[PDB]
Amino acid sequence: SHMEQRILKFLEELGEGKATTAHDLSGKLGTPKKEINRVLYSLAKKGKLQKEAGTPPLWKI
Amino acid sequence: GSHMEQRILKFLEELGEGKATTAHDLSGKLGTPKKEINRVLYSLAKKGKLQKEAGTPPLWKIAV
Amino acid sequence: GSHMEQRILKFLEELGEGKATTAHDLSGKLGTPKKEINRVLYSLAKKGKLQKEAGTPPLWKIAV
Amino acid sequence: SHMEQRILKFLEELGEGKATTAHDLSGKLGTPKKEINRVLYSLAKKGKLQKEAGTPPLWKIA
DNA sequence: TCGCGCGTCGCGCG
DNA sequence: CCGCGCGACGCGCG
Repeated sequence: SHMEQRILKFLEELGEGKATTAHDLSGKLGTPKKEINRVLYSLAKKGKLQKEAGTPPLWKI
Repeated sequence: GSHMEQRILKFLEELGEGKATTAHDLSGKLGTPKKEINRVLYSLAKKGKLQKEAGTPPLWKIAV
Repeated sequence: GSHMEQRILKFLEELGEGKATTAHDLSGKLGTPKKEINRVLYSLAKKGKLQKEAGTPPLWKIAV
Repeated sequence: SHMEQRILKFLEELGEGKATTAHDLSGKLGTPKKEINRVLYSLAKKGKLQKEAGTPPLWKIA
């Protein structure tokens, strides 16, 4: 998918143990946050992304 | 100056030259409430160290 | 807006006294998206016009 | 709500065509101004209070 | 033209 | 124990 790959490549250009927030990616890609989270949690359903607790939640691998 | 000032200053510097960011962003990356960040941000602008461009939210960068 | 506020308040009136209904129910009866239904519900609660009871889903009744 | 009554009764005692400021209500009632305003704008939500422009804004009963 | 109310928001939910 | 309202907000204020 489109958002899926954008979000993946971005994370790789951040680091391995590095994680970011949805809101961050929302402004770093100019796409609505409700949308980022939708694709974030979706990528989780595929084992491509790992979510780590917090408010807001953090996203990596 | 204080701890918060130095912290925010080194942060903005390590972004480039004509780069900017928001209080919200700093609040998250410094693990500090946003009211405090804004307290220091506007204070630094009063010392000519920081420059603020309009917007909602406002953007912040090093003063030229 | 204050249109829905009436459609709902009126629907809640006929519901009797002390009888609470859900947002999902209203969504059907009023042919309105649950989201807009909830927006107005929580808004009215703030206006002290509506009272909300715990549960899943939450129940809604005329306040006081 | 506990505050809403206090503020209302005061604006009732004030007068119909009369308007006071949040900064004043804060002083009379001994309530931090933030709370006064917090309630003021809330009461304006419920159509109980009417706000008319100015710096500071003026407040009266609907 | 100090006006200020302002809290959190975590939300992924189909 | 799907609960979801969620956007307004720019706020720094002594």
